[PDB]
Amino acid sequence: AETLDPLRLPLQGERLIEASAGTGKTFTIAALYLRLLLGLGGSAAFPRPLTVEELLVVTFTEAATAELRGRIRSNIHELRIACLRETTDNPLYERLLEEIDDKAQAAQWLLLAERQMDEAAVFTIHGFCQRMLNLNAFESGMLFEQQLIEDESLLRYQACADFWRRHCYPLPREIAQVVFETWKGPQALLRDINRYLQGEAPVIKAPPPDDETLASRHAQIVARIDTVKQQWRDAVGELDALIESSGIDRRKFNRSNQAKWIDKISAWAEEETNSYQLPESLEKFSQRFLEDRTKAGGETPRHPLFEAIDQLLAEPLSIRDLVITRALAEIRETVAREKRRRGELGFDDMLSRLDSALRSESGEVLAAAIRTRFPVAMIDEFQDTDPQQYRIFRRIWHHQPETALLLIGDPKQAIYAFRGADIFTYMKARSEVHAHYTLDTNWRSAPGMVNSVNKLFSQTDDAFMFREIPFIPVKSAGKNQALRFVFKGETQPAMKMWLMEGESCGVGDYQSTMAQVCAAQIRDWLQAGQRGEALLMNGDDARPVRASDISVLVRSRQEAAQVRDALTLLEIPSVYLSNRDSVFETLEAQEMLWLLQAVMTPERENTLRSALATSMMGLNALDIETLNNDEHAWDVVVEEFDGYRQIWRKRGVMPMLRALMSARNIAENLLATAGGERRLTDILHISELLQEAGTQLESEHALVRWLSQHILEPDSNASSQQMRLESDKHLVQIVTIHKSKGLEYPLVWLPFITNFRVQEQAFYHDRHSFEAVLDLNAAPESVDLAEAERLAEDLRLLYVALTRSVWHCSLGVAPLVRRRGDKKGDTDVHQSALGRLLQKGEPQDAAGLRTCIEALCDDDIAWQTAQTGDNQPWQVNDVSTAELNAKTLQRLPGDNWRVTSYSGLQQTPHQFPRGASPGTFLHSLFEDLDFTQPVDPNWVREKLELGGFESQWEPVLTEWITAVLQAPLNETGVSLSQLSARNKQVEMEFYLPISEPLIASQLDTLIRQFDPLSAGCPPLEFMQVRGMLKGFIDLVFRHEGRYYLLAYKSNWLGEDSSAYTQQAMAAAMQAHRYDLQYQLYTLALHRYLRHRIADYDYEHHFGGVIYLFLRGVDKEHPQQGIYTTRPNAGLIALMDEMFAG
DNA sequence: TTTTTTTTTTTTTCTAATGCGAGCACTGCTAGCAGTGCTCGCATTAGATTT
Ligand SMILES: Nc1ncnc2c1ncn2[C@@H]1O[C@H](COP(=O)(O)OP(=O)(O)NP(=O)(O)O)[C@@H](O)[C@H]1O
Ligand SMILES: [Mg+2]
Repeated sequence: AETLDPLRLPLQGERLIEASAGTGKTFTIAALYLRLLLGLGGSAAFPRPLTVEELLVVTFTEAATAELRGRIRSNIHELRIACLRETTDNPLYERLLEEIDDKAQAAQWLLLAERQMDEAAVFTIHGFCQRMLNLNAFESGMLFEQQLIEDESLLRYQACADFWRRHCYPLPREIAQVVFETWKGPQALLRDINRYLQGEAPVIKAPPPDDETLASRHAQIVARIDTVKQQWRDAVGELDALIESSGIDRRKFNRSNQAKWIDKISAWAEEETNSYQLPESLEKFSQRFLEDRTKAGGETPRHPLFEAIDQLLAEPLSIRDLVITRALAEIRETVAREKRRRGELGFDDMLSRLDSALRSESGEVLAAAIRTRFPVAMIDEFQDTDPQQYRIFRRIWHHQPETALLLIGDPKQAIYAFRGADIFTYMKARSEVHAHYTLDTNWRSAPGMVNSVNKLFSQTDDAFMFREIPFIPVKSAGKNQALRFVFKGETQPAMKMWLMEGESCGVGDYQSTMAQVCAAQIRDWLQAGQRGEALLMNGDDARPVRASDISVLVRSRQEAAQVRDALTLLEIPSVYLSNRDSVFETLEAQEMLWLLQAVMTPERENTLRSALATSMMGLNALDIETLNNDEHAWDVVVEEFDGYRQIWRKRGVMPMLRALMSARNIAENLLATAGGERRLTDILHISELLQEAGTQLESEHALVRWLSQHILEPDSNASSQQMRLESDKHLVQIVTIHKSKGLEYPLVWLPFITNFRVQEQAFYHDRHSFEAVLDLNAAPESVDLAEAERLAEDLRLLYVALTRSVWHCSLGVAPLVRRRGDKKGDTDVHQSALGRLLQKGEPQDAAGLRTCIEALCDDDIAWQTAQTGDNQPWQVNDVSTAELNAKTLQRLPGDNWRVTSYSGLQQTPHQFPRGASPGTFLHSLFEDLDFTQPVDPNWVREKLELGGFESQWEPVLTEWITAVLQAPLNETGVSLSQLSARNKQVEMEFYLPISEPLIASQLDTLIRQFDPLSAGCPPLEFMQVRGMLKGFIDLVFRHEGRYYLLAYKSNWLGEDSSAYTQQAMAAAMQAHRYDLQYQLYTLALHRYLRHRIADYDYEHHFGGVIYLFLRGVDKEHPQQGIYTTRPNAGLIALMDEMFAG
């Protein structure tokens, strides 16, 4: 191992950089990034300078990714500024500038990089896999559009239930008994193998044969038990004489007990072998049991039956391993198949699919696709690495030239074993890499904390109990030498262990006492910092200890809740950063549901009363009592809820809840009440979720259905449903040890560091092959091999949790006993991670623990006994509130301007079906119809196929169309067939501006003056409108240099042709107010012609208006169906002037 | 193709480990009996993580 200098580090091949915590592993990423962008280092430099898009960086968490991206951006900016100024105030940038040959070109490259920083290739492992799969779906063999699912619990449980149905159902009742004894159902079966299903499959030690079915194992075990029973049956009488004759202590083996045991074993042997249960007395008659208890130098009773019983009881009889193996294969297969069917994908599935692709035949090509894309890749937090990830990284970047690979990690921090990560693969990689580099100095914390840690981990030799993980002392940097933490004028020791009092302490008592002590100490720190006494000082500078800089690191959820409850008992604000609880699980969700349910149907008194009596409203009991008696108050409430329903129907969801909160003053009363701030935040969050979900759901009742559904089954994994932060003020941050990786905290607490657990399951790694091995049998060898790794993981977790703090870290210590009996004897602290380092891995009593603590204590490490904290709430000095006033609006905004059409302002062929779609189809027919050619039957048949009407109309409709085309027109006698494509314009769209507001009264008067149809009808009624007017003219055509306007109408006036006469057509025009319609159309056409036609005249060039009633068109009567009307020129001129100004 | 009624609640783990109490065989002390060492059985209590 060599000391590391970022400028001199060569970037070629594989390089491993390992160092202790807070030594600047992450900080070196930025320096290496800058070196890569500029291509600095000469011999140690990359052969060619690279771009932002060609550097890969892989981090463990998303937050770390964002942090690193931002910091790289900042560093690029600062280095560019330095290159432009040729001077800088930082030593790293100064050395870089000394190394740079040309500074102008360097600044140019840095500028390009800064501009491309949006495309920085900084991902996590799962994001990198997903992105490489999507960018190379062709080589990998995936689909081009893949979906992402975060939670596979439902698919997994469904596959397990399918396995159960297929296998456990057909079984006979006798094998079914044995299966039912082990697992009650698929729910319990999934619980055992849930961990093994996730990630790579575990090698099973001593797997059953492939052809062995359940019935074969059952028959084998039944045969063994039958043999033992028969051997007992044959020797049921000789054993008494054998035991009596031979010499064995009868104090250990009483004659009455012997007779009882013989009777029980005989009764069991005569019993039919229905189940695998064996009596306990067989343990007494084992050869080893007899050999253990016998006279010194005396005859020992020995019989072949005893040897048979000893061989039988040596290993448990069960079908567990076979069923577990079959399920572990079949459920995984089924899940993969279903996910392939739906075209979905998951994180573990992403990694496994990329690995499979690289391992397949085409993967070689895929390898180049990833290798050419990312020449250099830097993996951070490499200690947490799965075998899949290392296989991928090796396959891609092992031996190819012109491609570097930088592995940065600390094995002492490998704490994600539970998540599939492995330390043994890290050590494999460490063996496979030749070069090693190290960081010497700690830049994170005060020199006190560094010395404390160095002293605590130097107690024993090979503290981390792995030969490949040697511990060495680290040295603090010169910048932090001044750091101190002063409490009440006295400098506190860097690390303080709070020892609990007593000999034997239970787990629950330990948790309660330490939670209380931590709460009391945090309260004292806050009280002393509020008066400016307690200060975190860097030399002369200082600052008080806010409730934010204090962090409490916990291992489990229940632990964090135990901390938070006691911490809130002292009225101290705190928040738990690892909280995955869902909002809908709170009571506010239920209250909001009751409120919506009452608003929906205020008629029902029960639902309304239930919604009123919620804590959210804040009514008392006397309020509800008086309100259940007075009818007027109840009626007023019903009325306001009915109005809320109207608001809810019209404006949506959030407006209704907002009006309710305003009228009932819910927000003010909640903020006034103690604790109501969290309540109001949850209410607002639920309101936002309800609005988001009500946008998509069109029905109002569907939203209540959706809310009840979500309340019934809250999804904790959902990100949107995560509970928001209570307040933006200072909060004590409770964070788990795993989530605290790579972070930093001024003051740190570890209330329950001593607490541990013993691993019962047998899952370990072979010391030779370094492969994950699951032993479905409970052989104690496997259990010991697993417990050793558990202890190593606990030691690494302890190291991680200790290296977080900067100024001060406290931690609880107690003589924790995990065994009920022999509490007076040795404690179980030695098994705990911290205890093993305090007692040098030697079991001791409480006095021994206290003496070891006292011996360990020095200037940096001080111990104090833990006592019950004083129950006094933290007092916070309130602050006066200044005068507050909201602004008001002097000028109201105007909605006068708008764009409207005629519809907004207004607001056998005879037996043919009618409607909106039939009318649109009839119009679309003429839209693309050629008038100069006869109708084609195939075209009409195709249009009837499109519309879906009966083909029976096809012979008739064609004829009807010709009746339209050949029908004559106004006295000029124009036939629609006579119109060439040059003299026609179909569906012309027009825009007509209306500058002054259009008043219905000021127009209706003129229209009545110049048109009798308006005089017959009542006055026009519509609101003032200023803006534009849109419209679509059906047809415009010119004949004999005279223009016309044609409008199609398919309204079914009547059943007979008499309803299509002149008077009836005029009546229909007056009824549907087509008068104003054609008047506006004429104004539009007049303006368009005046614009386009040079030397235009209304009387000369205009020809009138023609309404064509399709169904009215009949060959028998020329007048029926067509209507012709010419607006007065004076009306047109006055209307134009009105609309113009 | 016509129509009437009615309002309330119920459940909750399991395994394991020990402490004591009762019974008994052995055995040493002054043939029986008290101590002792032991052992089985019933009741009581503790604990069950982490992206
Ligand atoms: N060369 C340096 N000069 C100045 N400060 C540094 C230097 N290297 C690291 N630091 C500071 O040291 C602190 C922690 O460094 P960091 O890069 O997080 O190391 P680390 O290996 O990531 N710690 P961890 O993530 O827990 O393993 C930060 O405040 C950095 O600014
Ligand atoms: Mg880091």
